[PDB]
Amino acid sequence: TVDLDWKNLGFEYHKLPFRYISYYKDGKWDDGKLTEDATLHISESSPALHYGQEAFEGLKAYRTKDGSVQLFRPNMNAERLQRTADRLLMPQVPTDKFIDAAKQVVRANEEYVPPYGTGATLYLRPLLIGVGDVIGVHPADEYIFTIFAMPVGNYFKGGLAPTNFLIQDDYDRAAPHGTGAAKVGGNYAASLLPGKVAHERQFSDVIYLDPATHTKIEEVGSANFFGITKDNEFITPLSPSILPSVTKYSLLYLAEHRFGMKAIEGDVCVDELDKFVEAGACGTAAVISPIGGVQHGDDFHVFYSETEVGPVTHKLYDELTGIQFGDVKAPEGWIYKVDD
Amino acid sequence: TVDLDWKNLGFEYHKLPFRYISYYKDGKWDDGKLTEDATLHISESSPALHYGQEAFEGLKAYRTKDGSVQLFRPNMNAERLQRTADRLLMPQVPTDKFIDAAKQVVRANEEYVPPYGTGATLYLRPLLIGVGDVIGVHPADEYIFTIFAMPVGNYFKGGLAPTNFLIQDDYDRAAPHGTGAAKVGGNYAASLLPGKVAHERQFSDVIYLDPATHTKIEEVGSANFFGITKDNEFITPLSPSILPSVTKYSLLYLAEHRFGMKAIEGDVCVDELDKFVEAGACGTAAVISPIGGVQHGDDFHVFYSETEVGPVTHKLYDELTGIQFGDVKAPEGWIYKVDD
Repeated sequence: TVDLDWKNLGFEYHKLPFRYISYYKDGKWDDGKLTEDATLHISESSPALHYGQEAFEGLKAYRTKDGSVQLFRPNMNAERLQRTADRLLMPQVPTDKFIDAAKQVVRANEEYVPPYGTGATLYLRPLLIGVGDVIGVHPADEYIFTIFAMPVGNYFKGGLAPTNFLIQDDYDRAAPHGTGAAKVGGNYAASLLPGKVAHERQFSDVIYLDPATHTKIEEVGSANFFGITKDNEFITPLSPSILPSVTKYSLLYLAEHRFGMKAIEGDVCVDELDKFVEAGACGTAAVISPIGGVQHGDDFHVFYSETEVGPVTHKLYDELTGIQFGDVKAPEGWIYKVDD
Repeated sequence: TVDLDWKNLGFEYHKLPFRYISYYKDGKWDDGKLTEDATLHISESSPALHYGQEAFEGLKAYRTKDGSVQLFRPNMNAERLQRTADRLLMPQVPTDKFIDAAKQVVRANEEYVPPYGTGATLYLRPLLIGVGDVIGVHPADEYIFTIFAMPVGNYFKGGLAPTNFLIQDDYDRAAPHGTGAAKVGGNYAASLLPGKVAHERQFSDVIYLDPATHTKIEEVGSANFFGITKDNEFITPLSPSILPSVTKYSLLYLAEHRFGMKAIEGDVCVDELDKFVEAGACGTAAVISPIGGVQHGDDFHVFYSETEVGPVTHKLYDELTGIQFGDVKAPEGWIYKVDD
């Protein structure tokens, strides 16, 4: 481990010594290599730049109590990137290629994986882009797959803390039959302006509703929503317009198999918020972001507290992060040791 | 003029000797320069690549009968790019900067502006992208504005010809409150898969309906729809989810001021297609693409003919292209001579 202000990293870009890069040409991926060049050199006519033919992932490497480093369910990120690629007519990066590449980046930059137990991690950003020359709208025939990395902070140093979110019905991050279930730049571009709107009213982010009818919750910025009912059920939105987070599936799994809770993907109506005794957002970067209150029109709805975080949220957070950092026994197949 | 197969260019990328490029840093655009480098060198963490923070324009330079070259309403492209930038939180490229840059590119590559009268033109592709380093979703603070060029063919060598289009209701190119009215890559990425679907059924492209209700026509691929009624009215869809083409406004204008037609932006219901004696798509690349028939569910609706093109479409096409190539007197303020 080098000497960085580990606890006070936030979540931002750092230029680390090595990234992985692989080129797709003539219907094939090359084997990939590590490069020291953090600048991409791509045609002015690259479809990633003109026609949004781009996708990314996000996953973390965690240092454990004995010093060894591990990935958490990177097979799930690979499969999500494959579905995202299909939607945008990009060639898939196979799961074994993806996971191997991720490991190569962690190993090559292992001294940047923060010490146990800062709660800090090495964040990996895989990126898949259409390059080469295309002027009429059409998929590329050349692609780049790259994974670069940066250390990121806990974000909950001081413990879990609630923040407030805004439902703002005159913005959609995705269409009903658009690219919402694909991790692509286009969805994020649409979120820039509503994000700014939320921020200027002192909310963390916007909670988006279903684009067809605007009556059901879709997601919290780029993260998934979950609610806990009085009968200790875990409920998260299910829509074909929603990005399915690895964190959400993991929480679904742990809620059931560790806590004996009914854990389902169902619709969550904005008119039934009192159904939930606790609520939060979940995702790789976020882990769990407890929701204090949600603003919708005139109304400000507080699930549990504006200052404290609920017991069930606490329990799920402790168990998920424990597994990720290796302090709690993992479900079968979830942990991928970086030196294996 | 150099020696290229002018009539048989299609619409595709060519690497010409010079492009314009200008960088935005510290809240300011530089003055711009011409460069011979057709490769962009941008951070692996550029928001254009991760968060779809990108926009483009398209406009043509036309050689006239005396050999001089001119642009057609590039002020309109500049203003559209400004609105597109606002939507994606990118700094605006001022109209005078935009038009001057376009002229510099035409002049620097003037020998690639096809001869009169091939019907071929020099296509300009301005591109505005967020670059520099950003990992959490957020606008860039560094931007590139570049304009590169390529000669493109008539596409209607053989005269205007109708093609068929498909309405396919399980895809949206944009959300009701998304980025549809902004010329950004995200909209085009969403169109890749439905485009492929259309093409494999031997249709030119998809006609998209309004994403909320799917009862009104939005646009024809990336081009605008227009219909002509039996009472010689020109009607084109108006939605806040539609990209407003310069060609559409120009056709609206000419229909009224040259042909004495009522010319309006109104809704066009998919259940009232018999309202139209002729229909087409309009845009910079397309000019006018006459629509033969439209497939919707079981039904194939032919407005005028599957093989011939209607008289009113012909008249509008002749007048618009005449103005663009300088053979017909222009409305005030439309033509921008490249050496002025």
